[PDB]
Amino acid sequence: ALWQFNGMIKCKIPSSEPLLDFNNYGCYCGLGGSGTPVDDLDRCCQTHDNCYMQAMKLDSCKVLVDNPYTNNYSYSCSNNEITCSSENNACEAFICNCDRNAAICFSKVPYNKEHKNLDKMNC
Ligand SMILES: COc1ccc(C(=O)O)cc1
Ligand SMILES: [Ca+2]
Ligand SMILES: [Ca+2]
Ligand SMILES: [Ca+2]
Ligand SMILES: [Cl-]
Repeated sequence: ALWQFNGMIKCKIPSSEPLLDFNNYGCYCGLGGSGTPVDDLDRCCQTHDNCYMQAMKLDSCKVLVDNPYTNNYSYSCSNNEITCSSENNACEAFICNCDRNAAICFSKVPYNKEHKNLDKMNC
């Protein structure tokens, strides 16, 4: 769920408030997304968006009313390392992986404040 994704990013980037720093950034960070990614961070979000799209296609996810943003899963942060729990069932495990990959991606790319709250017209 969104709450866990926020926690994951904080696990890799201790100085950030994810929902404020990464939400509505570029053409893909935030609900929806299209066009050419504006930078590498935006590309991290594009990959995350695709991962969520793939999740919704899974048979295991289609039996659930929850979507990637509302489906709670289990994970832990320890020594700034993210671990998706083996107790996650198929659908939540996939989503956990999507989130973990994006959290790590965010931590390895530059942040360009200029792209915050970017106009969806540039997309
Ligand atoms: C808290 O950070 C994010 C970043 C990207 C997205 C998204 O692309 O939907 C959602 C939350
Ligand atoms: Ca998005
Ligand atoms: Ca769940
Ligand atoms: Ca366009
Ligand atoms: Cl990790």
